[PDB]
Amino acid sequence: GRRPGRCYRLVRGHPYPKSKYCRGVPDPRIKLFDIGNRSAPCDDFPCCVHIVGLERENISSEAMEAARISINKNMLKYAGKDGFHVRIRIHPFHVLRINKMLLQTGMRGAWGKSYGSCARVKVGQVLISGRCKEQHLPAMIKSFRLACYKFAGRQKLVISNKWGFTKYTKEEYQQLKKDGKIIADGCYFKLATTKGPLPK
RNA sequence: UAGAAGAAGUAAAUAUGUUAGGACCCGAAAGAUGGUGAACUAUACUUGAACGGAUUGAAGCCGAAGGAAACUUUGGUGGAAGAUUCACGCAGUGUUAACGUGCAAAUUACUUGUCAUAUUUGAGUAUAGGGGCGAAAGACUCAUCGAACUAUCUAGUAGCUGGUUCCACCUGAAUAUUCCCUUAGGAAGGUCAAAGUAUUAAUAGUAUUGAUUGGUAAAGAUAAUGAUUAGGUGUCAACAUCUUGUCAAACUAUGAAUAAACAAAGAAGAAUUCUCAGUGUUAAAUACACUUCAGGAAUUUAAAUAUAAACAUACUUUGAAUCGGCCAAGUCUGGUAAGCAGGACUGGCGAUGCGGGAUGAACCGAACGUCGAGAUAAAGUGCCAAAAAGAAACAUAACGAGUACCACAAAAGGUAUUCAUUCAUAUUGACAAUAGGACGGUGGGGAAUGUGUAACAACUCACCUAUCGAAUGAAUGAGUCCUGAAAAUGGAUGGCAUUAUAAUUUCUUAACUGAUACUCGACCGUU
RNA sequence: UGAAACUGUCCUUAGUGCAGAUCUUGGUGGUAGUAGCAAAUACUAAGAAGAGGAAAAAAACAUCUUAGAACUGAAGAGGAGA
RNA sequence: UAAUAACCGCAACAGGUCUCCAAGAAGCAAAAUCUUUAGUUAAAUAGAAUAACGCAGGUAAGGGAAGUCGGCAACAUAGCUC
RNA sequence: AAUCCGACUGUUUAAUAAAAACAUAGCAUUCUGAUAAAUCUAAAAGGUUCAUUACAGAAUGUGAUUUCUGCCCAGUGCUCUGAAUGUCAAGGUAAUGAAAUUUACUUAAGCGCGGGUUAACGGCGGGAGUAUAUGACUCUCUUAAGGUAGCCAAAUGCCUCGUCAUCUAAUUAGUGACGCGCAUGAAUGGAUCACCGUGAUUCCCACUGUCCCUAUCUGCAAUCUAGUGAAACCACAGUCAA
RNA sequence: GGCGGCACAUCUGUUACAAGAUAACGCAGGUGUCCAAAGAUGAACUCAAUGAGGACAGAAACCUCAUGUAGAAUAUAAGGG
RNA sequence: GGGGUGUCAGAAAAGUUACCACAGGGAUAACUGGCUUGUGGCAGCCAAGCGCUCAUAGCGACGUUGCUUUUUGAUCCUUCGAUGUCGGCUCUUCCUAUCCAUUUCAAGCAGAAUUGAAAAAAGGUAUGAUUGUUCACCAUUUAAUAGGGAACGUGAGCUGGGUUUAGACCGUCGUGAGACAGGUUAGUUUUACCCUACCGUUUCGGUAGAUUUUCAAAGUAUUUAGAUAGUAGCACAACUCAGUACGAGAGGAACCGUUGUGUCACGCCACUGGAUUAUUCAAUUAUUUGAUCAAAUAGUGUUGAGAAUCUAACACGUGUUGAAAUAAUGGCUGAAAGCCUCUCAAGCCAGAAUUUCGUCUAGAUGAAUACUUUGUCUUUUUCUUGUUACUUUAGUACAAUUGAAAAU
RNA sequence: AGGUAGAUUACCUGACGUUCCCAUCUGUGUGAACAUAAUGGUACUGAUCAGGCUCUAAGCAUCUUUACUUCCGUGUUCGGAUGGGAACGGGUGUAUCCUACUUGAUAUGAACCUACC
RNA sequence: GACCUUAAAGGUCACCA
Repeated sequence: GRRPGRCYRLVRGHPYPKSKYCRGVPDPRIKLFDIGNRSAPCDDFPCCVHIVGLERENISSEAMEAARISINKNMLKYAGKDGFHVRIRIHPFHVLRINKMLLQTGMRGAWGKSYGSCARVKVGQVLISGRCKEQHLPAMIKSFRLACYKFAGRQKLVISNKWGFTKYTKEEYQQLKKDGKIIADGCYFKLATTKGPLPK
């Protein structure tokens, strides 16, 4: 017994996180947010696509979990386990409230109980991002379009011109990598700064 | 902290406000006091009246038969019973019949019950209102009873409902705050009116310049408190350390916009010079503080952001109504949501008509003495309906489109159509098509794609030549269209109607139409 | 039309202005020549009296007498009392 | 007068109000029904036509409560002798 | 043919309830020796039962007969033939003081203390083991007493249209059983029914316009006419869709 | 309306909108106290925690050094100091 | 200063009324309606899987987007000087989210029986036991025994079973009066004669442009006419097809044709049946005519037969009926796009219980004919039941140039 | 140059090393008395044998930190305003105001009174 | 659901229409 998704779609009220003032919150459905080869070096996957939300709306924890499973099954079948890395970039930090009514009931004197969790997203906010190789980019986009069928509102797919989750475009990263300003970190990069004490 | 400081009060007639009285008029259910009723009904007593026919057959008594006896069997007689029934009457079970402005303020018809001893009934008599009487229903006590009738207190009280009587003119509101046994109501106070003043240190819902205040929006997240996903490095955890992803109304370093409160020359429009006193601080003071920048005299002087303001400004007194509110939103909180509930700021409706939105308390323009002429506003120009012509496109083979608030439509899908972007082949020959080959080891121009033969075989496909001559193929975005698309009386772009529009989007033309608003003119009134 | 009192100005005074109160009292409409004038068996012919049965059937006619036909049915629609 | 007109109910109100006298038939019966003595034929108007819908009284083929809350209403049994 | 209620005859809410309600006989309890009990009255050589005298008077509950009325006196009543030195008034006594005043001691009922009484108001329990299920048996908690004899989805049972039979083709209805019974139960009377009832309920036979499914007959109206002739109601009025 | 609750006198944070004011039976909590010292003053000292040492002694007894912006304590709810 | 008012600017204060009363209230609940749609109902999009293989024959998880007002909620805008509050009975209409009949497409459709979907709302959709029931559950029958709206349709339409006053009983609660979405039983259902609507039925009025006297117009009468409005026929069974098609077998159809039945609608009185105050004919009980005859009375005494008239769900006839165009769908030719394609292109065909003609009923302005008239014309008076012609006093006009290509 | 008293209260702090001390300051010796504690460690008092070892002060560093500038960026947000577009959700255009975090460059103190050198 | 109590379990309320 779960309410229709249209009941809690619009972003209303101040953010209501789970804290010492909000007790009895059910555990969110989604627990894994990074899937695929989470340890792949920054140079293996140059590609990058995003799911960009075009609506200001609440996204429930169930919708994110359904999309996470949908991409996982489709991407494992297509690009294999060690050929993609998808990171979900929205967390269910906002807790919804439900005023259940049992005619022997109070009419309006009651404040709602905890009902679930949702992520208050806005316009132009990246929802899910993933990086892959050239040979898997068409297979990644296909699984990403199917993921958008589980969200509400309107979503747009963007093929970024930058590297795999970094902030430099593809040629800037390649130039900086060859100079030495980029140092691998297993799954990311560290910037070679010219600050701090000199070595011996 | 009242008073005095060269007295102001008093009397009478009005008006207004408070107060008491019937108290602006009409309105309770109630309470008390004194009387009248048992001709209706209730019960009781006295004295009278009224049982006709059937059914059944208790004691008591007699005959016959049997018996030692006790007694029994049988046939009669008798006529008891708060026994069974019919009738004169009476009641009121049913039709929930008739009637229901009736024959009748409780009756009529049939059916039903009952119809003499706890019976029916006449007259007399007794019991009276916090009383009587009750085989008990709060029943009856003159059509009046969970406390009769009648008159006085009494025009009882009402924070509640209804009504409240001539004209013109001028000004013109309220839902905050405090308290109440307060929440349908009052007093203090705010808003408003009328009277009466003061030459008036007594102007500002504004901007600018200058010095500030604050912690909202935003921002941050090994910056403090918390929440949370991973990845490196050092000594599988774990612990440190370096990055990464995402957050906070009851977290914060930083921190706007809008605002709040100052100053921009009133001991009376500045400044300087000279002289200068009383107290006190001070170690003592000529310093310093206050004393009309104590005081007094000379000289100079109207200067010191902008804008507006003399029917300006400051008011004083008396008093009315009012504190049920409602709507809108580039706002917020609870709620799934509401034409829901409650708030911050402002404008409105209430109190408000006029022109437009077909119609509408709030929407848009604009607020109104009586008129004439013109330019206009919102918005419109196929007809209803006053007013337009031209230009280009995406629409339109459909109850598609058509004046915001507003009276609805979503996700998704389409080798439907228009434009644009990206890539590939684009010719010396791409795609579509016609003709041919599409193979040997290998039962291993693709191990040959599919049809196909048990299978090789045959056909056919990718592919390659021949023929044929200008675009072709793929992806993505932005419009429009179609499906998605189902509700109950017959109907709603307002209707008719339009369809290279009379639809939609944008334009061109010193085009046009139109308000009680603007301008000019005349007249009425207020100041 | 009406046939004996009345008006204009200034002050004064007030039982001073009505469309509403289910207002009070009085009068009057539409409804409307409408709904009705239907329990109790029932009247008819000739004549008399009377203004009061006429008439192209105006089909009905109150009282009294006679005749016909009937009802109450003797716990009466009879004869008498409180 | 003593009441379907003299009393009480607003009245010439189908309500109410205490008594006496009491023929024949038939029958168990003062029952229902008819008649004699007495009373009356008028007791809130009639005439025509013979629609619907009614009020009051009835019947009905075949089936027999299937109707309905429910045999409500109506039908059905009915005296006397053995 | 049965079920429920009331034993019966009787009475009752004039004008929506005629009954299972009231009365009743029977049963039971309480007080009173009459100068009393009950009780009217402002008072009274006043009044009623009472012209009476416990087989009587007055106050109550249950409701014929049969069978039977279980346990509880803690709580609230009622009562005692009962205890004094707990608490208790006006008074009375005594002291100080100039006096009012103040202070101390002593006083009745009542309550408290103790007993009786339930046909006085009333009340009458839980939890766990244990012989394919049930649980005679046992343990344990603590009431004044733990609902006894009986009776039951009842005019009393929420769950519930309880479960099993029977009645029917078909049964939320009826009847017979079962009973951890929300919340039955003993003169607040328990169980039982013979006769009786214009009482409530179910089923058979017979009969039928209740019905299949309506037809038709009569009188009085309604219709039209002569005479006569109201009332309720009425802002103005009277075609629809959106 | 009743039952429930006290939003009825009253404090803190938040809703609350960076002056003041400020709603809901909005949210998270609190009061009817406690104290001859827990009032006044003077002086001395520095807290929580961590690391490293020291017989029994260890994860926790007592002692020492170092780091230690309050991460302790301040009667109480929360916020300030 | 203290003793306190906690309702804290501070009275001294227990209940119940179902026997109830008054001033008021939509400032405020119980019913409809209105906004919302949580909940109830229905419908979509993606595709993890099921479906022996196979995501999509048929389903569709994890998610997600809607519609409806047929449940109950949430609010308190209208009604408190009153909108009669459940169900059933009767009757009409409307919606489609369709149960049957008709036409099609799909299947894991061999046949039969089925399942999913489209056009389509013109026609049908039942009888009973229990319950006041809506709902439900059983037993039947049927082609099917679908779901809903109309002030939760419908009380001056009925009923009064339930709910919901006043009597009474039980159980639990309360010391008591009394309470009980606890049970049981008894309980008055008023008025249309007004306006409109609907159904029938009368009265008066009436349509403008022709002048070939073989003409034109008015009055009366008949014969016709048909803008518009309504609409009607459905369904089943039996024979044959045929034990055939199909299928290994088990089983097992359909088209044409023929013949009946049921219902609905319109009629009808011959045959069959029913009512019957022709109080017809006859009989007969009680009373009264002295008896016989002949009657009367008992509001139609009663019984048997009973013509006429009316009527049958009880008798019996007709609605078997024709053309064209269509919807969903299947196709033809054929581009766009050299090929393909039923056409989100032009152009055609077949295809429904569909639509329109044809047919049936009511019907407006009309037309023809017969007779009476008039021949430039009316107004106002006036006779008649009414109409036309007609009568009187006056005024007015007087034969002669208007107005046509069609199609694209 | 040093010391005492300060004002600004990190440009003044913290970590790592470094430089003099000639005066001054500090550290330094002692415990008899004032005074002090468990302890002459602290605080107290008396003193001058030694020392720049610490303190102090001055400077060093691609130093954490802190303080100004630019940039971030006219990007976030915001005051006013439609019969502007959208079914909503939200987001234009016009006249305007305009942050923050981060990053890069720079700085790591200035200044007042008294005495002594 | 609301109030109370115990070491999840009970107990009382859930009414006028």
